[PDB]
Amino acid sequence: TMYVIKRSGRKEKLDINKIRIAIKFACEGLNVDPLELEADAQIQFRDGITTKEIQQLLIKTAAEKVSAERPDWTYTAARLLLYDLYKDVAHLRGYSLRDDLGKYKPYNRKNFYSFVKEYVEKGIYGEYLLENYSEEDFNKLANYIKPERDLYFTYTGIKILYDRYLVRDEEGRVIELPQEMYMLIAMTLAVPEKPEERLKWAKKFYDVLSEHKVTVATPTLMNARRPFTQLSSCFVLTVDDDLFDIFDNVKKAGMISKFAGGLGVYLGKIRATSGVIPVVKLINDTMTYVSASITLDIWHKDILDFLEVKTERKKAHDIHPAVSIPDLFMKRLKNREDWTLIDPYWARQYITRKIEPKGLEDFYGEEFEKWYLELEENLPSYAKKKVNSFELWKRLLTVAFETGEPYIFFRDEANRKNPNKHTGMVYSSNLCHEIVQTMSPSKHEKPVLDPETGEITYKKEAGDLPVCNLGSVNLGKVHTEEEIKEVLPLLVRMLDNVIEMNFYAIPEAEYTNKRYRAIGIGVSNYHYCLVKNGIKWESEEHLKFADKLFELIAFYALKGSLELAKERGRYKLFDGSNWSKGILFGRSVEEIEENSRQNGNNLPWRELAEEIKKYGIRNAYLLALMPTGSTSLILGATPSIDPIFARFYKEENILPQVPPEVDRFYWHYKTAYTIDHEWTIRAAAVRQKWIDQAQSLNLFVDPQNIDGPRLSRLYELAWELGLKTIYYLRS
Amino acid sequence: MYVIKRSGRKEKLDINKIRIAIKFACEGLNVDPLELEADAQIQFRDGITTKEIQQLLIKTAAEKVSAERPDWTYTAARLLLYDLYKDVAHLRGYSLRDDLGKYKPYNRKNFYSFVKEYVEKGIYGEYLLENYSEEDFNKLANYIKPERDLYFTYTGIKILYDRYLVRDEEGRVIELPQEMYMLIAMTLAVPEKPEERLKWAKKFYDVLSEHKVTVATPTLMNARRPFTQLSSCFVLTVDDDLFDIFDNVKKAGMISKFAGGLGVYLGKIRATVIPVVKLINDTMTYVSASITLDIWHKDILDFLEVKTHDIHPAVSIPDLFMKRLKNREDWTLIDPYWARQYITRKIEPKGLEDFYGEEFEKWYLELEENLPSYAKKKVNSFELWKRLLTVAFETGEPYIFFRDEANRKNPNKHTGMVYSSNLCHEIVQTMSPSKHEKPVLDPETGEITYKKEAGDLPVCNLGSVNLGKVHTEEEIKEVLPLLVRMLDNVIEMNFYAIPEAEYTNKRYRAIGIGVSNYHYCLVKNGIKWESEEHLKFADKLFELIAFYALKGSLELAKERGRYKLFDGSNWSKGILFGRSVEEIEENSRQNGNNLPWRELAEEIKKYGIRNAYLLALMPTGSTSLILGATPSIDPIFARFYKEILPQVPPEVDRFYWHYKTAYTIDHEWTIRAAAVRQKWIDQAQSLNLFVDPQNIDGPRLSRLYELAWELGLKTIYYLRS
Ligand SMILES: Nc1ncnc2c1ncn2[C@@H]1O[C@H](COP(=O)(O)OP(=O)(O)OP(=O)(O)O)[C@@H](O)[C@H]1O
Ligand SMILES: Nc1ncnc2c1ncn2[C@@H]1O[C@H](COP(=O)(O)OP(=O)(O)OP(=O)(O)O)[C@@H](O)[C@H]1O
Ligand SMILES: Nc1ncnc2c1ncn2[C@@H]1O[C@H](COP(=O)(O)OP(=O)(O)OP(=O)(O)O)[C@@H](O)[C@H]1O
Ligand SMILES: Nc1ncnc2c1ncn2[C@@H]1O[C@H](COP(=O)(O)OP(=O)(O)OP(=O)(O)O)[C@@H](O)[C@H]1O
Ligand SMILES: [Mg+2]
Ligand SMILES: [Mg+2]
Repeated sequence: TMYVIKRSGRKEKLDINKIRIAIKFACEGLNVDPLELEADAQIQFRDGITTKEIQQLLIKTAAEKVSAERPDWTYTAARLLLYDLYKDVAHLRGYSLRDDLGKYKPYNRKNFYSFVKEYVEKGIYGEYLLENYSEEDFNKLANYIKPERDLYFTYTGIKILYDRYLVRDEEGRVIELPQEMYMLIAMTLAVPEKPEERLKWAKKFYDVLSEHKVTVATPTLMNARRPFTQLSSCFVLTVDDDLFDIFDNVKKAGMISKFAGGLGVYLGKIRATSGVIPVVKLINDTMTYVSASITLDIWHKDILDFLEVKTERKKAHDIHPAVSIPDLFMKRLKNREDWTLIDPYWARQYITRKIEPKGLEDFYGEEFEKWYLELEENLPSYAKKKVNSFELWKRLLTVAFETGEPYIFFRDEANRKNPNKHTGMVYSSNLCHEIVQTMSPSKHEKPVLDPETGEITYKKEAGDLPVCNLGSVNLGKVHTEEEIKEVLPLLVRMLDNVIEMNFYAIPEAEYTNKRYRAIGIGVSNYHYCLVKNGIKWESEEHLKFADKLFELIAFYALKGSLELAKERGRYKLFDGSNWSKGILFGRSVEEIEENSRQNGNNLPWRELAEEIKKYGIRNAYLLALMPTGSTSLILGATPSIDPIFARFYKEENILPQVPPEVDRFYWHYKTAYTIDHEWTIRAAAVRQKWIDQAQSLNLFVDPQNIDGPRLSRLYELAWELGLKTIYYLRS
Repeated sequence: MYVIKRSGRKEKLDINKIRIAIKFACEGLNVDPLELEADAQIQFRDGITTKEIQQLLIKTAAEKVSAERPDWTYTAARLLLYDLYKDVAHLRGYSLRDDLGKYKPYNRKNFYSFVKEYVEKGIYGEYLLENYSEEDFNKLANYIKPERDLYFTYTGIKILYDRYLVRDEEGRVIELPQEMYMLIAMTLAVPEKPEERLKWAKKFYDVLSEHKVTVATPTLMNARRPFTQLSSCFVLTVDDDLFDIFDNVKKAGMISKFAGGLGVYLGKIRATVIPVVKLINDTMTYVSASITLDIWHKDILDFLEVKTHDIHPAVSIPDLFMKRLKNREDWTLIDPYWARQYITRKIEPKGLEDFYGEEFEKWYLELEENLPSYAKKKVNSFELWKRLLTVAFETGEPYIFFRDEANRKNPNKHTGMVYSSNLCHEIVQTMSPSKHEKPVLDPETGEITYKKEAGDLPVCNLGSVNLGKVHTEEEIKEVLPLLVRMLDNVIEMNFYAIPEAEYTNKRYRAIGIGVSNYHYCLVKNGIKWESEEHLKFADKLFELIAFYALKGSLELAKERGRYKLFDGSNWSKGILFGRSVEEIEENSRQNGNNLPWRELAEEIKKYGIRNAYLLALMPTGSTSLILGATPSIDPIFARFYKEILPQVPPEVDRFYWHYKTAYTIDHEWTIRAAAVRQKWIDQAQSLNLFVDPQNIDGPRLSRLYELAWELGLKTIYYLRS
């Protein structure tokens, strides 16, 4: 007689029937063969095996079977893991998975209040949960949880969630279940709401999260619950040519990278050659000590050395370079003409003495060109350098092809579209290059010593430091007007609540968020949305459909922000904005109304333009298509606006990934490296008409299929059609 | 046939005018004017400029400087001085001739007009016109002694002319050496009571112009100007904390741009520290800093190998390590982070480094067993010791800090402790990190307000005594109190760039007095370096310097008030240089000085002293080249060498063989001599060791370092070869 070791030490006679039951529950409703997995378990059986070992084998074997031809094995693997998690957490919190009548209850509604209370008192959960909810509130919300929504998770979804999202105790054990996580996130985001409305909003937030219609960013997904509510995704720093500010921004970069991430740094003001790259080296070393973008204008004298940072004694391998390019450079490139490099220091002096200093970088477009033409002659030989446009352009694309960097920032279109151009301008984007928000450096005052006490007090006037508060819409489940009309206003509300509940580590961050209340709404499952609507990627139908879809998203994004303004008040800096003059996405309402008719949406854009002029909007910025990374893997969605990499592939920590309904739509899905990205860019240009910020546009090129002069044509077309950024260039 | 003059023009060559220039320059000096006259005949060419002729006489005279004919240096110096006088006279629009037609290099009448004009151009500071009347300037202008320019060697005046004499916007020298000294004295006299000011300006001018003392390089080139940067060095203490680490990185960058002499202690930082070392290095390059680490720190192996590139490593060594090295025993490396937690939870955290000596050993023995395997690392003492001396022999670094003797001798041990020294390793002053508070945003305005509680950040305010001219009790009794007063005035007139610097200087009022011409002082007193007579003479001399240093600080306390943190110090309990007055009184009798040490101990207990620290033998560098002195307490490198800057010891011809060069000396004597001096020095000494690869081996080099520790030295500096 063969034996098996159980959780409670002990020893029990092998029962083949109990393994059959576990497999049957896990395969229920799913297009798989339970007999196949039963056979594999017979082969994997060994006398004295632990019940824990048996469960780990069924999970792994099921995950090994995931394919483009049988994708449902992922759901079988996920459930087998879920059934193991339920048992672990039940034993840790001291309840049973059986009720009075002996039915299976993975979730314990009675335990919810006791559980959260205990781990609030251990410093794992934040105090604001007990302060803003009564025992009856907890009990009411515990009974609202829908345990059947755990059946929405792919194996990689729950595996990623289990590995670094589900909260753990001091000894590193998982304590909360997926639906408990979602409810606690909803409860955290509902705190800023009026006490008589709080439970009503917590239920709506829980619904839209648990049903996988929207997701909040990774920071919010793992911190909204905890004492330290770090909910911010990225920061954008502006550095003045000044020992004090340079070392101040180096400090912020170090503080940011320890606690948060997504750092972007503009060094275009810094003096030309110590120079600028010692400052780049200085930021690099703080990065290593504890994922940051550094931006430089393409006319900066040190640009040649800056492009070579990631590829002779002056390199930096922990930073991501980016290049701010004006229209004039692109105009020069057409006729293969020459390009004059300049030093900001001598450029600043000249302009400042020709009129609170003003450099060249403090102008864009029509004005910038006037100053540049005058500066490229009337400056002395020591503050200039002559180079060929095509020679520079060619070397950039060569580095881009080998390293993937640098990222591009088309500063002229970015600035003339900035709807808050009345409060300043924008010198760079963030790391992922979706953000376009007004920015400026902090100003310092001389410190003061009190000899009696020994305390020193220094003061600084806060500058505009864009924080990004991010979420995304699952286009798999939200693509109709009815679905968009419900969901977008709810996501706008959640992200405005994120700003109120965020723990601010940098004071300038708090100052900027309170004045602007900027948010970034993106999308996932874009490619799946096209395929199930029978739309080919490389077609006129793609461009026409993208136009129609992103019009709806923009309309109900503004509608949502308007309602918050009526209810909470407009953002402080609304008066003077493009919004306040009835200019939406840098276009007249007559232009939009004509676009609305061609799209077959026929939305009331004029009536909305009038209500925004009267009541304002709650948020200074709204839409930015960010790279969606871990949040789409949890949703089982295709990433952002990217075309899929493959119909099936893996990763390592095994994370097998298939697009939604890949078996049903096999050939309707076309992989990234097989697509002519002239279409990708035309499609992005159509979307850009309804996006106030930018898009993290990747380009996927095959060395065999693409050459030097064709790669140039893509980048040139991006500029021509009015894109503000380009992100990674993969191969 | 013809020569071009300053005023364009053309004049018939006159061989007599070159003879006169050479005669004035050789007057009273042991040289051959005919030799230099012959060389000038060879160097003559038709259409040569008078300027070119003068540059040739200067260079030729400098080329003749040797150990057998040193007076050529004075001939070269004077020929340069006569050129400087002409240049400055033409720039300020006066003549070198008076009413009767006598030679007047200095224009007493022009002094007020000159300084007034260049104050109004932003070259000289406003405090000069604010604290002195036209009659004051005129009185001090008439006190100047132009004959004191005859005290300069060629390298002395050449260094002074190149780096120190103030220049206008077009880069031309405007002030003469004696004008520089008077303007320095006038700047240091500003803090004095208006009815006493001129009296102190004349005394400061006298002691500077007569080359009896010098102030540090910063004071020598800035005391005169609007930006009075008079500080020589700073010592930073860094807490294991993002905010403080980046705060100290900012200070290091601010300090190195404007000042220098930086020292940084990183012994508190968490074990894998070198990313922080790399971070300090990059700020240094962006715009000469020491970094110190305890020898028990887990990252010490990687830290020793940093220089095998813009930083100078140093190692804090406790007694226990040296005790282990005797029996060739093992040495347990530790991480401060886990060491701090253990000690802190066993009772504002308290780490291992926050203890010394008797207490430190108790904690270390307990930490070396009861800690887990991940927070430890076992290594052999002799294996580590040997690798340190190997790097020291190849690179010259690391410098050494014997922290136990340093801390038990700290006379201000009641306000904290000392983790490291400065760059040059003469400084031993109480130090601590600044403590940070959470910033505050006013949403209505844009303004953020940050608070931090200032920590003890030692600034060093430095000068030195010329032992060539000040070695008797009568000379020391006059000069030392005057130098103490000048350095206390330096603290009042210093422009503070870092607020913690201002806070520390005002609380402690620490000063550092060193020496130059030590080797010359021994030789002219007929004392052999490698002898018992050296040890006996050093004892006697440094007793006198210490006694009249304390006397000087006492007088200032009676007059200006004791330093804020006096009460609780070793000074206030009558413990001088970590010894009882009965011990000192016995030492005073053996030295044949018989000084009233008990009476002084009592007066210090009653009235206090003005300065928290007094004595530190710093490397004397540029200031001794100006004085023509042998550097600090070092034995001379050579009887003659170049840097063209030809350098000879004083009276090298007269004392040729009595002078013994550095690489020929058994430095067992150097260390014994330093140990005797250390009994009368409250801080430390920048002790260099000069070893010949052929004459010394591995085990003998170890014996020197071991003996330094045994005899109670607090630091060792460069190891040259
Ligand atoms: N006697 C058995 N023979 C075969 N498989 C078994 C046996 N007992 C448990 N298993 C299997 O072990 C896996 C893990 O189940 P489970 O986590 O409930 O372990 P357990 O040891 O039965 O724990 P507990 O007694 O706490 O419920 C399941 O797939 C189950 O079918
Ligand atoms: N109704 C159900 N639906 C899905 N999974 C279930 C259900 N009932 C139990 N499970 C899961 O099946 C596994 C076995 O649980 P169960 O308590 O039945 O243990 P067993 O090993 O089958 O029996 P026993 O513990 O009595 O020896 C666990 O992972 C559990 O979460
Ligand atoms: N006619 C001359 N023949 C030879 N040497 C001369 C003659 N005139 C000047 N010198 C030499 O030139 C050197 C520099 O002299 P000085 O600085 O006085 O220059 P200068 O041209 O005479 O200027 P000034 O006339 O303004 O005094 C001296 O060594 C001096 O002997
Ligand atoms: N009494 C003196 N003692 C020392 N140096 C002197 C003396 N008189 C002049 N000199 C210096 O010697 C040089 C002589 O310059 P000065 O103009 O006096 O005469 P010169 O150049 O020989 O001839 P001339 O007067 O025709 O120009 C100058 O460098 C001057 O500073
Ligand atoms: Mg069981
Ligand atoms: Mg002349």
